[PDB]
Amino acid sequence: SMSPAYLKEILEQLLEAIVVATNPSGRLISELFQKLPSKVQYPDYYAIIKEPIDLKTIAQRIQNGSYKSIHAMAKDIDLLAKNAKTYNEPGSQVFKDANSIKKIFYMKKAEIEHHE
Ligand SMILES: [Cl-]
Ligand SMILES: [Cl-]
Ligand SMILES: [Zn+2]
Ligand SMILES: [Zn+2]
Repeated sequence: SMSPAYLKEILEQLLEAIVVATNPSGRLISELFQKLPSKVQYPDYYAIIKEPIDLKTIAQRIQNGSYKSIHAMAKDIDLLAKNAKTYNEPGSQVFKDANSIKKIFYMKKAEIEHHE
């Protein structure tokens, strides 16, 4: 049973891996995932997406100690990606970036959990 302090460091490392990741273009994969869209300008989004989430919210949850396991953060990352892949058309760059974020997260998780 790792301490809350140890868990936090792990979660921070996972988030960092996501937010520093770049595409071949050099663009940050995380760019369009930092902040949810305006409720005023994009009301359709909130009618369609039942549980909105963004990277800012996930970061806040890490700081709040809201997550009691790496799994809980992982489920939020899954949701982050699922929502983008629900509201946005497949093949789109946002769709691709959603998957890339998951790939980065789970690769980093494995690196951390399996290193010996
Ligand atoms: Cl495993
Ligand atoms: Cl494992
Ligand atoms: Zn394992
Ligand atoms: Zn090692």
